[PDB]
Amino acid sequence: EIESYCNKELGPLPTKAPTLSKNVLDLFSLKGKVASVTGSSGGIGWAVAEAYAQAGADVAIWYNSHPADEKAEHLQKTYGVHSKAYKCNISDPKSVEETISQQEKDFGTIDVFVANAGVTWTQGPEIDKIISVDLNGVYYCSHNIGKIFKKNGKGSLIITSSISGKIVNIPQLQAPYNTAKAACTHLAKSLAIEWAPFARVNTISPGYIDTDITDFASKDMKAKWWQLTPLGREGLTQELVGGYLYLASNASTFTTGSDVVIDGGYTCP
Amino acid sequence: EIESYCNKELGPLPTKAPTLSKNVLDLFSLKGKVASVTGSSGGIGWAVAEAYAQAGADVAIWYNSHPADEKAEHLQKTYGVHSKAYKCNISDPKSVEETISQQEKDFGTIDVFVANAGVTWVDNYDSWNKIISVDLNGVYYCSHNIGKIFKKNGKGSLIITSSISGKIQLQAPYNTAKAACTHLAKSLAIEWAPFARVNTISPGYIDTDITDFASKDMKAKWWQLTPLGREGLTQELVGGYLYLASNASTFTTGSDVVIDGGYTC
Amino acid sequence: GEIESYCNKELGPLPTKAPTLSKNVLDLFSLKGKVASVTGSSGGIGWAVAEAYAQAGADVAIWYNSHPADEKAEHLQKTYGVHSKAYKCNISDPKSVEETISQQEKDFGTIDVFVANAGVTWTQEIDVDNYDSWNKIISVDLNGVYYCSHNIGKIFKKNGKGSLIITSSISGKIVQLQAPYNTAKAACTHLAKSLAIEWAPFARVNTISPGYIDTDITDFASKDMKAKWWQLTPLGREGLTQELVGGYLYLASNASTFTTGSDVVIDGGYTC
Amino acid sequence: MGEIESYCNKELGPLPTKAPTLSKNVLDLFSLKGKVASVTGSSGGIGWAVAEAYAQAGADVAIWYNSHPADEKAEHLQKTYGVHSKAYKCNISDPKSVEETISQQEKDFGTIDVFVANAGVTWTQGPEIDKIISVDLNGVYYCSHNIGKIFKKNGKGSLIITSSISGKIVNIPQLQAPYNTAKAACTHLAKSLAIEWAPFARVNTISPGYIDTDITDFASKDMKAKWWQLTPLGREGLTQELVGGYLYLASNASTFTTGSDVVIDGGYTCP
Repeated sequence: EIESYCNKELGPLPTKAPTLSKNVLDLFSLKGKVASVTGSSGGIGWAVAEAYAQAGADVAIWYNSHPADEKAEHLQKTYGVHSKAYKCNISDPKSVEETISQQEKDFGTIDVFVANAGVTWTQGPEIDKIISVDLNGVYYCSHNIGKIFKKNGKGSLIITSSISGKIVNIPQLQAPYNTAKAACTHLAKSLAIEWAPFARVNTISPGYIDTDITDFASKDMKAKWWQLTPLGREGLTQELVGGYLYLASNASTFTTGSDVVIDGGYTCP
Repeated sequence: EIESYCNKELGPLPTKAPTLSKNVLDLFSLKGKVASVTGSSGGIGWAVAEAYAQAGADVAIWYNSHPADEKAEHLQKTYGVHSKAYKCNISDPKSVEETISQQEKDFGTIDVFVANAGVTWVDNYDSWNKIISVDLNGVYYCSHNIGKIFKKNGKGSLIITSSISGKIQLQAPYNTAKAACTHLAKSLAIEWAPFARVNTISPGYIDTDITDFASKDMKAKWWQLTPLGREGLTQELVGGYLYLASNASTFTTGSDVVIDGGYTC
Repeated sequence: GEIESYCNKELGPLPTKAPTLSKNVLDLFSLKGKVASVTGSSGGIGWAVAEAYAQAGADVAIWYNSHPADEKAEHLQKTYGVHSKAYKCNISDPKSVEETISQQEKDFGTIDVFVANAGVTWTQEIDVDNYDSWNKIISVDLNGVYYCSHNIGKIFKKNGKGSLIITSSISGKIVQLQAPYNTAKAACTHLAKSLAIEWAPFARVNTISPGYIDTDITDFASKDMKAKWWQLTPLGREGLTQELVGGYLYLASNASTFTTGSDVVIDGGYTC
Repeated sequence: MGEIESYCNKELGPLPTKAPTLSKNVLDLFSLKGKVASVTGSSGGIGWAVAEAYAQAGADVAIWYNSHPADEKAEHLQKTYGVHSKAYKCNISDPKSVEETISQQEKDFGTIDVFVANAGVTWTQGPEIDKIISVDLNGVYYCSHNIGKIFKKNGKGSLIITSSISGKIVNIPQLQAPYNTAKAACTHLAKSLAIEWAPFARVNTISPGYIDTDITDFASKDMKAKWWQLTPLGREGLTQELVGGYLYLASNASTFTTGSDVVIDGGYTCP
């Protein structure tokens, strides 16, 4: 019998291909599935939550600062899906554990997880560049969600990352260049292999998107972006939402360990 | 007035964001759009061809020695879209120029193009030349003609499929042509940015026509190296092609979507 | 063999033998006793390397297509005291590549160093259409490099020795027709990494990547084009061929016996 | 047209800058006669081999040590090669020790023409261990900062920073991770220095692969066997296979070479 070089828990090989719909549009359906989206009281995370609701999923919403029950109640009126909001401090392991357990018990499972790590940046008494992904909350999130995925034998986990050309740090790897994307890719490629018997794991790397994350900058700094972006502009949040659905749905049942770049072309070797 | 640093045909910056439906599913619709898809008498090409038709697009399929007007008939009857199969020689640029010219006349426009030269289907000097002509020049020939239609319409999406032949001594030509294709696709994305997105699809070991020959002792060596523990199916590439072709991906260009079951990308 | 290799099981039982090298750093750069073949050495970069290897003490087979060059080889023989001969070849002709490289093996006995300069030589006149330019450029700058390597690899493998240098081109940073040029360069860089693996029991393979050099391949450029080159280069100027020559000696010689699959960039900081 | 100002560093003046004047004989390009080299970490493995190469190539040589006295190595260079050599005790982590050491080196030798920054290496020991090394870039930064002042005043210089290859897991203390982080930080220093020092000095990194030395006199046979297995050339390299590129970058063989990474890893870095 043929045994994996990557993970002997896959069993005798080959693992056997899923049964997909004959129709490509059905592949993108999240009807019947439960998504848990962090950072979904604004910016990317909200945009993704609403798309997932449009695709038929029940959506768990994460807030902390400003309550998001009206966003949850809006997903129900508008789309007739189940949605509840959860107050959680994403960097507290005990509440990330508490909150996932609460969502599983409330929805019955979690099929799709989007880890949107919260973002800071300094401000003293004074300003005139460097933003920070809280990778630790990603870690706590994936540790918890992985357990559920194993027990159910199915799961998609998307980690929001970044492009190399954006100076994005993690709190324990501060530098004047991007350190966060190597850290996310590592965390992603590692889980992809570990979780291979039961889940796919992937990253979305947005570029410069007109949203609460870069909407600290001035029109003069934003101008430096448009000049370097081959498409000549910033992205809209509605231009990431399709990729977050590609990765979460049965459209990507062979896609794991990957990074889909949505940056208007900014990467470019 | 903020001029661009990648390409100046963008004009005064920022370029405008396109109008997008506010619902996700509508973004993947090809209704009202026309796709042309090489190597679509079988394998990945045909899978992509059927998928685009299901998404609501008219589809022009391509073929070599294996006539496929019946495969066009099938799309037309099944999905209520216009379809026509074209015989072509991707290695000769005049046929590529002719075929794409035809397709624009018969269909009105081309909104979507998929070059599948690398995933379609005895002296080593001649072997090198043939692969390069097909897998590299064929891709470039298609590029030049479809860029005119894209440039003269202000809209377009181009997909280039990275070969997997060369994962299956004889590998150097296939992988060199793949390399050159990856570069050309990035250069085109910069150049067509005022009017077209350009991306590549990179499949892993797909169970389809181009892997039919491989020994079971061969295929077994793939299964243990790819983390998902198997080969892919054509029905697992199809969604990636819909994403790139459609309005779901209007802000993504110059990117490579890898679909390989984890074979460290 | 007990410890086998993942990259080339043709390496035999690991570790492979450490090479045996002079105790003096300066002796590592000597090409006495070895034979080098430099294509496109009628003039330009090809000539400068061809002459510098000769000062370094190596027999030099030089290449030409248009302007004959027996007079240049004689100059190498006359000035430096090394065997030198000039050969004619359409680098795009696989058949001509084979015989040309076969001939030099015969006249010289071996080839220790090879420098594929197709990307910096003007043999790649009025172009019919854009498809013709493309096919021309791919034929010289990619397929031509390939034919060379296939033939020198037989002799490299036969002899258990070899340094192959592929020169990355400069055209495409100039003045479009930049797409075939850069596309052919990209394919060469991948080719060179492939060869680095598969020839590892017997030879090294490396690329040299020059920036803007003041030489025959830029001898047409406007002052308007060249000024922007100066403006974006950290050193603030163009290069001289005498600033390329030391890196080619580095790769060709025993100075770099542990460097393969690498890219030596000589561009005044242009890429950052 | 008129005067043309650079878009990198405007201290270059109206472009183009004048090319240096070079010997027409390639073998003269690699000579260091008339030049002074200062090589840190040179009581040790790579450092010593580079120091000695530079002496063979004709250079006076300032060698650096902290724990193991190196007065005998300086004397060995003078006697063997006929060249001025002196040894300096300096803790490369003390920014003040570095400043005085390079000032003292300027006096004794008159100038410094070539500098090689070798960060000290550490690994982790403990009861539960029988794979990550880290290098202290601070010392590289202090040395880079002070040698720049000499290079600027004199209008010439060559600085080489020893870096690492991505496939070897090398950290710096402020960037711990399960993958190489020190190469990116070295490429970043070398790239910013090459731009800022453009009017007067060249700046490059050398990234060695797996070398048979004393930074790696701490690895079992079974670890080394896995490095052999993934290196195209099939072995560890020798320091004498490094010393070439260190001379290439130091000498006038590379006057057009700044901002670059010279990888000497027997092919270990590959797509």
